[PDB]
Amino acid sequence: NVAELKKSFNRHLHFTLVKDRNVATTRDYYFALAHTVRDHLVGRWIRTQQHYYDKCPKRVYYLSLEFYMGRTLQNTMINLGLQNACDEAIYQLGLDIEELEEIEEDAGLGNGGLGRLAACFLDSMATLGLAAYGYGIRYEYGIFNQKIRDGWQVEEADDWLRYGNPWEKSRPEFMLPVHFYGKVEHTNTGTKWIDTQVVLALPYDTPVPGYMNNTVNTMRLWSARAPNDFNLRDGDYIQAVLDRNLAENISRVLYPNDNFFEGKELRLKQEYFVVAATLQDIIRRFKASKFGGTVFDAFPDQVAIQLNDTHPALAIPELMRIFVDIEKLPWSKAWELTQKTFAYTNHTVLPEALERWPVDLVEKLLPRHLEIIYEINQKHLDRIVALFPKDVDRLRRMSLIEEEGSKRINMAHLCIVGSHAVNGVAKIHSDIVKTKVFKDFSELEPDKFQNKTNGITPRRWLLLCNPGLAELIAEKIGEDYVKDLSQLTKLHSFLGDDVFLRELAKVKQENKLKFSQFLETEYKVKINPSSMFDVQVKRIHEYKRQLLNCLHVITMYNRIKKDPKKLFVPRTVIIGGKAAPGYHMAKMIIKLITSVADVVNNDPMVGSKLKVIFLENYRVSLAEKVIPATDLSEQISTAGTEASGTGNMKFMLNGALTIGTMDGANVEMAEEAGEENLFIFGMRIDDVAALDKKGYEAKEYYEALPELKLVIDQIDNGFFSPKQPDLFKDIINMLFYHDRFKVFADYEAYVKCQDKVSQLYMNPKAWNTMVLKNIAASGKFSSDRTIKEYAQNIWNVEPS
Amino acid sequence: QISIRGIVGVENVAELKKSFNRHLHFTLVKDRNVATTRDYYFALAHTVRDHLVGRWIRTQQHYYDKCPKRVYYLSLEFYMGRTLQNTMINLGLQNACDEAIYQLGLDIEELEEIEEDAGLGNGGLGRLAACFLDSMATLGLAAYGYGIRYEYGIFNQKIRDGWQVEEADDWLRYGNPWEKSRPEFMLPVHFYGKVEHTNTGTKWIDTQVVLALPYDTPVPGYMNNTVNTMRLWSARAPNDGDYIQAVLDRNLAENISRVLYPNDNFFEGKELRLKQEYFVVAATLQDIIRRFKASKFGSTRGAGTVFDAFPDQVAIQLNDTHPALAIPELMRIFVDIEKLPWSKAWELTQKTFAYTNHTVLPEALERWPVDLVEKLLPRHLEIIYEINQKHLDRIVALFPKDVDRLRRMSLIEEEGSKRINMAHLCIVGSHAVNGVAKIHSDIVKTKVFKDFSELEPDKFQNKTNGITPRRWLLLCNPGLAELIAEKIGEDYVKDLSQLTKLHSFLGDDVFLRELAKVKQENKLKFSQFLETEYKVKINPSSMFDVQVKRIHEYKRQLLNCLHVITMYNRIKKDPKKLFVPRTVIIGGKAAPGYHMAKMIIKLITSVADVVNNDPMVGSKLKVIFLENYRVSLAEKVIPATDLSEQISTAGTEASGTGNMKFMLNGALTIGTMDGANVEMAEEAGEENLFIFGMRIDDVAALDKKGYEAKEYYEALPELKLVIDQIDNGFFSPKQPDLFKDIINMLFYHDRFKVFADYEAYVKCQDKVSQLYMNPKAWNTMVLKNIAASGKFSSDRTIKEYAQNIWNVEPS
Ligand SMILES: Cc1cccc(Cl)c1NC(=O)Nc1cc2ccccc2cc1C(=O)N[C@H](C(=O)O)c1ccccc1
Ligand SMILES: Cc1cccc(Cl)c1NC(=O)Nc1cc2ccccc2cc1C(=O)N[C@H](C(=O)O)c1ccccc1
Ligand SMILES: *Cc1c(COP(=O)(O)O)cnc(C)c1O
Ligand SMILES: *Cc1c(COP(=O)(O)O)cnc(C)c1O
Ligand SMILES: CC(=O)N[C@@H]1O[C@H](CO)[C@@H](O)[C@H](O)[C@H]1O
Ligand SMILES: CC(=O)N[C@@H]1O[C@H](CO)[C@@H](O)[C@H](O)[C@H]1O
Ligand SMILES: Cn1c(=O)c2c(ncn2C)n(C)c1=O
Ligand SMILES: Cn1c(=O)c2c(ncn2C)n(C)c1=O
Repeated sequence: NVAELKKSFNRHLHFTLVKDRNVATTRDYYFALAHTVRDHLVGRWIRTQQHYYDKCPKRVYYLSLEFYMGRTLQNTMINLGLQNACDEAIYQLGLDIEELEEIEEDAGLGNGGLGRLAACFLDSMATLGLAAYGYGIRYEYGIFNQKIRDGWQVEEADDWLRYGNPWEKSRPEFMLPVHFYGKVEHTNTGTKWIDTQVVLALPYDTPVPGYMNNTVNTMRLWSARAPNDFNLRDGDYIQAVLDRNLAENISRVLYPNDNFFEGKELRLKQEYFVVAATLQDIIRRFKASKFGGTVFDAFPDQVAIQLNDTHPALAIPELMRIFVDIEKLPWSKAWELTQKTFAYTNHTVLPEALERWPVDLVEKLLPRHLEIIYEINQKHLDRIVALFPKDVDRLRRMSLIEEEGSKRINMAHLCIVGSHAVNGVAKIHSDIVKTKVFKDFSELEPDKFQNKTNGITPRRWLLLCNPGLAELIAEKIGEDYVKDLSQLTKLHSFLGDDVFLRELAKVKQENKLKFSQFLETEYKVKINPSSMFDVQVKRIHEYKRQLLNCLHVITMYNRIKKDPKKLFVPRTVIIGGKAAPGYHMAKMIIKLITSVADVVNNDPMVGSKLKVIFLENYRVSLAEKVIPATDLSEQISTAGTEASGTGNMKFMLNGALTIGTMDGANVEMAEEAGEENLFIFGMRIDDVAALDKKGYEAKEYYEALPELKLVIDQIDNGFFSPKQPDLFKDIINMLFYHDRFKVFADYEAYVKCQDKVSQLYMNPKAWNTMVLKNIAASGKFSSDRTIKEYAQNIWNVEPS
Repeated sequence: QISIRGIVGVENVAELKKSFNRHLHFTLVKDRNVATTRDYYFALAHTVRDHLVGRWIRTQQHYYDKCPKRVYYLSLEFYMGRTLQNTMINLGLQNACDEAIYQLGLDIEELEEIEEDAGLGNGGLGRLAACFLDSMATLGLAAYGYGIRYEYGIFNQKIRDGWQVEEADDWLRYGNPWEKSRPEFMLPVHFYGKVEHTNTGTKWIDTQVVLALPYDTPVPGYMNNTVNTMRLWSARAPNDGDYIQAVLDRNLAENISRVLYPNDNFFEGKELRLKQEYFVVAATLQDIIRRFKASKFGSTRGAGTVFDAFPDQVAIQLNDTHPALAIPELMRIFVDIEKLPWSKAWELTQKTFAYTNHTVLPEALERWPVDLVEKLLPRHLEIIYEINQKHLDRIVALFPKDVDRLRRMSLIEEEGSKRINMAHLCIVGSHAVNGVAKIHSDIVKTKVFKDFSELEPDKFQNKTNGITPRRWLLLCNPGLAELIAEKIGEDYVKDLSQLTKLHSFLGDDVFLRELAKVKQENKLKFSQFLETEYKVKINPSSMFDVQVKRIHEYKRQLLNCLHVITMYNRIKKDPKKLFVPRTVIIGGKAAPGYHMAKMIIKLITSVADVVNNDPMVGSKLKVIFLENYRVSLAEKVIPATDLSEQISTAGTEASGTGNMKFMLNGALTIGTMDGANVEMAEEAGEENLFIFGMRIDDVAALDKKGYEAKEYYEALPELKLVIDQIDNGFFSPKQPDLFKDIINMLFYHDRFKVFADYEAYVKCQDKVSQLYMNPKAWNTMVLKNIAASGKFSSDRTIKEYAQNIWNVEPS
């Protein structure tokens, strides 16, 4: 097999890259290897499509505006069982596979957790043999490349397709028209949506290999193209051709907002674009099937469509439009079938994230969908009036339309009424969703609302990113854990095995040494090998409280400066993440962190006790490097704000201990591992509510806590910005008068908890014993467990 | 060519079938149960490209190892057409691929018809570049084509309510299996900014950057081991406000390579066009210099790289003035970047460049406003001014008392808005200037650039155009190619002058019938196409009378239309009188902004409607406006043609190349003594062409006298009738005034003297009809045309450029 891989590599270099080795580039070698690897899954890819056609399993369609896929080469090698043989083949060719792997651009087609969940799910669904396709947009530009210039974030275009993508296949044959604008006529042959502008949707297919099985599923991503046909309704010829750019702009760039709604028309076009192309494709495949007594009675027995957040909410009225206006089904039948087809996953309760589209905007762009939405709402409110004749406010609360001045469509409400199942993403969150946020809806339909706790794939997030740990675990308990991560509980038998604990520590140490080389190469800071790696990587947000971590960094710095001879447990503090470009406070927080880092790293009285890195361009491939090197994972969102989290799970699986609040899935991590094996601190959700009731006065904490006062005064008075002493005035103002996330209220408990972490870190046996308990309890957080639950309780499909 | 018989030939076919199936599977990722005809086309295309990779690599190695002098053909246009069949033929793989595809149960014609034209040109100029690439590869020259990878080539033409409409030519929609992107050779191109004159010298600063990403297409020689390269540049925004809008605004940089300017023989001074011209020049020159420095002739001294040997290792041909900015750009690189003394840099520049002039029509001449150039390319304006100053200083020295000569010879047109005469820039910056046919090159030398050729009497040359006999005989007319080979062997393909051996069959009635049979087969096949696309019943015994070329006043499709109406009126006047039946086909694109050309199309379609539907005419006369004329369609209609219409006003068509294609493929020519028509008459004998009308001196005499169109209208009853019908609404009854603009032009503003050639043209046409009634005489004349067409091989043309301009040797 090694010999044939080398032969295949050389054939691709020659015929595919059209290069003699004398003038080949590193990129050429990457592409030759990529093609060699892709070739190994084509047979199963084709045979999987045949199998689904032949056997007609119910299909699952995961519809998302985001797929945060990272790099594909190593993941594909691992899932096909080819990694070791490819490593050896490339070595024999006089190359280094790790160098080739670094050439590949991330498919950064998402913002954070939501998009990464979609990615993990694809992997899990393929590994479980489900007839599942991911449907999304092939953005020409993904999440921006982040650079730091003078300590500030600057954005560069993520031109990930510049040199091509060997992991996609365009299928222009399957191109479909999407309509916009136009007008509606209610004719005696049905409602017609006419005089529209057309944009074509060209699909690109990327293979999704199951881990060591026969399944290769598909991620189909749509790209926007201008139509070619002359219309009699049709100026400068050259400008007309250039203006084709306007249609093509629909798939140009991912909106870089994490947990934040921006009601831009282009974003609405993206949402409808993906929905319209996807539903047409699904219906085409259904009609071509052996199920293709009218045509669509079997549709929800053959089709499940999962809505990833409310971003593809328009799928609901689009399916109704197709059923009623095109296929001529009665409204009642169409609506029955629609509800049985769709399920909706809610990912946040933060109000700034909620999608509320102005009715005037929807009327202009999608007049027929607005009609359909108004009719869904009418039939919905008619029911509520029937059940609660007197409750006028309940009608207001439950309407899909918010009438308060500027009328807006509540897309979450649309998703709830149009779906048979609604789930949150962690127990704490799903409860809030059910019993608070959508109380009025769950009361009327109790069985609709569910929980499906998030998860992560142990292929990318253990086998790939941490082969040392994966190997060590395999050596002790075999490799069944890869496909059933609950098998990690067997590691509990090795508590008290001191040789094993040393082996476990050595794996972490090797990871840290490797990541330290990266850090020294990229940042030219000298890393203390014996320091605790204290890491907070996630999107920059007020709710995630990178700011709270920064206060702790400054607290540590001041303690060292005040007592230089005192025992200090050394740390490398790493904070990274992107800020949404329009998010002013997040950008200020990045500048604060880089400003602190500059002072701390260059103070000769501090030296190797404490180094601070703002980790630039945080993304999936970089997550894979830092996570395995981490000792302490920071998961410190205000209680009630992080729906689940998944970075938390990645760190747990990779041998880090967690400092965190009782928020999102942190709560379930504590349940699985034991609360005493996490560093839990701070206000619980009820404590936060009590402070809201009483009223939050940040000044009181600043006055009462001397260490906080010095930290805040330093920030406020130019200690970290001597050339611009008032630089951080907006942060200070926010902290004292507009802090929705109560940073000062958790500061004391946070610092005391951090003190306990440092104490435990001085005791390697105790530390590593606690680590083992975390790894051994991490099995619940496999996305294979998550997908099995969706399959059984939402989609009604069986792993195969 | 590769055998399909015996042990080895069976294996050749077997390997091709295996490769096809491998590509369908691994490349297209399709089970045959779901494969489309397009999938099969791509699987074959990939297979065929695989078969030239070895030679392509070994060609590059050979040029590196032996360092022959390289020829770089720099053009804004490469009108390449389809590549699959051309490549199969040149590699000797057509028979084997045909057999493989047949054994797979597929129709290779259907697969071939899937391919989009690479329509990256407007007409003759762009197609000449394409023929040249084929010939340069066939002759083993170390030659690359350099151009722009337009996302959209020449628009697709449709006819709606009788008018041209344009659709975007989205030729890359399904991908291009021929090209290979080369990311690592990306180069920056600079725009705007300003010039700083400092202690360290002149710097061009504060510029905007656009990246140029090259894509390589293989250019296989006919039956040799050479595969040359066509490198086409694509514009990208650099890597490095509303964030979203900043990302969308990257479209502005990428717009530089978005679309081919669809003007044929017409200058439109648009800023985007100037950007295109600089883009291709800047990326190309950087790439050429990089290759030179990497070569065995690359060496460094105290200043750095010695460029002394540069013009011994590099020739750059400027296809028209479109890449004229190459001259000041090479000077900019030499002087500003490499720090060469101006004098030395200018000497090297002149020895490197040669310029081909393609037209003397004034509306075609590039004259860029200096203010536009100052804005976009401020350093190039400075360099152009300095070239002009030193140029005029020499003229002052030689002709101290001739002030008007300075005005005439300046690169700058000073009157009103100052403009740069790009032709003048090309002449002074080049060591050789050539026109494209004897008559044209003489006008260029002795009239248009008289002041320059007097000063430098050896600079000016002629290189008569040619066409490749691969695409334009072997490929498009296999029936004729086979017949010729049966009679005289297959050595004509590489030495087309061997066609004179066909004179052995003068008076051989068996051969003359064979020639007619080939034409008839072509006509029947093409008639099937016409009846599928058009509501017409084609008379299979009719003469196919064809005028296909871009729509222009100078090319006089309008004159042809007057003859069509004349024929119609004769039939109506005397329905029982004998009439030699014709199918009149006129085709070509109009530039979208060219009002008169668009009116002429509408006239032709309006006439067609009347003629085709008049029951008194019936099968005597049918008229077709052939839509979307382009290279692949030219390959179909040309071999089906009996009479080739080449009727430009004397002095206006620099050469023409359609004329040559028709001659090679067994049509007789009706034409004026213009461009290469004059040379076709020389080769075949003037008595074997239907030559008519004013010659160039007659046109000059009429200009001097003053042209009064109404005199012809009053003197020629048949013309009067035609014009009155057009003017009065006979061809536009629902809109009687529709053709007012055509009538006004013809009477008061006709620079091309349509009425002045009408009488001679119609009389000449009468002679054609008479000959067509005598198949033996007709086909005897055809034989004499085919037999004399050897001069018009572009292999002959390229050998002359090689010897007399580039100083390179066929290998
Ligand atoms: C087939 C082909 C066509 C165009 C360009 C390339 Cl890069 C390729 N591939 C390729 O293999 N090129 C060469 C192979 C060689 C093999 C042995 C010895 C020399 C070789 C040179 C090339 C080659 O194309 N070199 C390019 C060039 O001549 O354009 C060279 C390389 C680096 C900088 C400048 C030019
Ligand atoms: C690997 C792959 C992934 C996605 C799409 C395709 Cl077209 C391919 N290639 C492919 O060969 N697909 C199929 C092969 C089959 C072989 C035997 C029997 C049935 C097969 C079906 C497919 C296939 O993908 N068909 C598509 C589909 O299921 O998406 C089908 C075809 C035409 C209209 C609608 C759907
Ligand atoms: C896992 C992951 C996330 C989500 O992290 P959280 O801490 O749960 O917000 C975001 N970005 C990347 C690149 C990830 O891999
Ligand atoms: C050969 C050719 C031309 C040039 O034709 P002329 O009659 O010489 O102007 C123009 N267009 C196409 C498609 C051609 O093949
Ligand atoms: C709208 C949005 O991006 N929500 C995010 O979704 C992911 C995946 O469910 C959660 O882990 C995270 O807590 C939450 O902030
Ligand atoms: C500017 C331009 O396109 N000129 C054209 O060039 C071709 C190629 O030489 C000639 O055959 C033709 O007569 C001439 O009109
Ligand atoms: C105020 N604000 C923003 O303005 C913002 C954002 N994310 C993106 N943007 C622009 N978030 C989370 C936010 O709170
Ligand atoms: C007047 N005119 C035009 O306007 C024109 C053209 N070709 C393109 N355009 C726009 N020609 C040849 C022309 O003579």
